[PDB]
Amino acid sequence: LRYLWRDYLYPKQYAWVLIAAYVAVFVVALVGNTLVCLAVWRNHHMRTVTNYFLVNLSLADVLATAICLPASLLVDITESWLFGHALCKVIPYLQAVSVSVAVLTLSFIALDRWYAICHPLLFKSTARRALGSILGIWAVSLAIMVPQAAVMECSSVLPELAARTRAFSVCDERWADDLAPKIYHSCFFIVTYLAPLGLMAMAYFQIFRKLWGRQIPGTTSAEVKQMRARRKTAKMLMVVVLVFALCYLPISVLNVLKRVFGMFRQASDREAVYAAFTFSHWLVYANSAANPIIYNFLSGKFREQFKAAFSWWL
Ligand SMILES: CCCCCCCC/C=C\CCCCCCCC(=O)O[C@H](COC(=O)CCCCCCCCCCCCCCC)COP(=O)(O)OC[C@@H](O)CO
Ligand SMILES: COc1ccc(-n2nccn2)c(C(=O)N2CCC[C@@]2(C)c2nc3ccc(Cl)c(C)c3[nH]2)c1
Ligand SMILES: CCCCCCCCS[C@@H]1O[C@H](CO)[C@@H](O)[C@H](O)[C@H]1O
Ligand SMILES: CCCCCCCCS[C@@H]1O[C@H](CO)[C@@H](O)[C@H](O)[C@H]1O
Ligand SMILES: CCCCCCCCS[C@@H]1O[C@H](CO)[C@@H](O)[C@H](O)[C@H]1O
Ligand SMILES: CCCCCCCCS[C@@H]1O[C@H](CO)[C@@H](O)[C@H](O)[C@H]1O
Ligand SMILES: CCCCCCCCS[C@@H]1O[C@H](CO)[C@@H](O)[C@H](O)[C@H]1O
Ligand SMILES: CCCCCCCCS[C@@H]1O[C@H](CO)[C@@H](O)[C@H](O)[C@H]1O
Repeated sequence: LRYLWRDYLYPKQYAWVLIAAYVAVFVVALVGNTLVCLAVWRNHHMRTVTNYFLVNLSLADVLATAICLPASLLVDITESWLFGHALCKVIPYLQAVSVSVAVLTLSFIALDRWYAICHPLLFKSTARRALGSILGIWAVSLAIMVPQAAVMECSSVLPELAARTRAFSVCDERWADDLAPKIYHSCFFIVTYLAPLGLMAMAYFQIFRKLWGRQIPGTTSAEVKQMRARRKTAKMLMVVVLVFALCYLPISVLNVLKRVFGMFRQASDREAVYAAFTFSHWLVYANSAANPIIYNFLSGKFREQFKAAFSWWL
């Protein structure tokens, strides 16, 4: 009486809205993140340790936007994998790498700020060390997401059907046992979301208490200027971390409930579940669009470069 899987199989009633949201995010993130790289290239005064990490973040974001976003939209619209076995492993792999790169870049920004502000003369923070750390971030991210690429498999509902069309193919994780996905997704959630964001929250709170706390009696002019500039960057970075945690919260929670707790298997609520996952996928991409916008409103330096770029191209 209520089984209409094919009516929504081709297009969904919210399908156009999803296409518009995806395209809007695609354009904004590509232009904006390119502007983040070009701003840091243009202004030599902005080539700081934090800003070097921020374009690393913009590189990770551009990787996911250019390659993963188009594929994700297609998957969410058609509920089928039309790009073959190799890309079934590559595109989810690149998304996993992009997530790792982003969270570790934010972790290293928080760590730099925390040692710079709360434990000042222990570690030396140079832009050369920052480029070394950026290389390390990619090395780690590329290595640790190989298991994810290994588990991805493209499969059609009826195996001889894959020989005629890709229309009934599906890209998903293939797990030999019930326990392995539970351990894997528990570790994926903790390592790429919970633990780094918990640690970053505590770091930014300590940074906040030092920057907005008890002023040391009789500070110099140069010390108050240092504090004011650090307050500007800290305010922005806390917004970037908060937006990241908000964007990634739905999909992280959803995947945990699905993979660790075995939820959303029930056929009664399929439609609702698919809506939830679809939206969750989108804001992952929405975050890539949001970061340049954040810099425009909270960094006068970034705003200046963006204004100049808009004047040049318009
Ligand atoms: C390796 C892979 C991941 C990548 C990791 C990279 C991440 C790197 C990012 C930032 C580095 C900065 C570290 C932050 C420093 C931690 C700051 C901190 O300890 O928080 C305090 C209290 O909070 C407290 O309730 C302490 C209890 C913590 C609350 C427990 C909730 C779990 C959070 C879940 C997080 C997982 C933890 C991971 C550990 C390995 C603040 O108050 P308060 O000024 O009084 O202190 C006085 C103090 O000097 C005590 O002598
Ligand atoms: C469209 O599906 C997505 C989009 C974003 C995702 N995501 N963003 C942040 C965290 N997870 C996920 C997702 O849950 N996971 C869990 C492990 C593998 C990973 C990262 C994955 N990335 C993908 C990228 C594109 C495509 Cl097309 C598929 C099928 C992907 N699967 C799925
Ligand atoms: C100018 C008026 C246009 C009317 C044409 C409408 C096209 C509907 S086709 C119909 O769509 C369903 C899903 O949308 C599927 O269940 C069926 O397989 C398919 O046959
Ligand atoms: C959405 C952005 C992702 C890029 C998608 C572009 C389509 C690539 S075609 C693809 O090339 C692969 C070569 O290895 C094979 O899997 C198949 O022969 C073929 O179908
Ligand atoms: C009962 C299920 C219906 C299966 C029949 C669909 C016929 C295949 S059409 C089409 O043939 C093209 C040739 O170029 C390929 O490129 C595509 O993969 C495929 O989509
Ligand atoms: C000695 C170290 C061996 C390292 C090899 C990885 C651990 C194997 S577990 C097993 O691997 C399958 C592949 O067959 C996955 O698809 C399953 O989900 C998973 O349960
Ligand atoms: C070397 C590779 C190791 C991969 C892990 C082994 C796969 C078997 S998991 C299996 O799952 C059940 C719950 O699903 C548990 O009750 C059992 O105790 C356990 O035996
Ligand atoms: C003899 C009775 C048979 C029991 C089989 C043991 C299976 C326990 S797996 C366990 O299931 C939870 C669901 O509540 C998940 O949350 C956990 O992550 C996961 O580790």
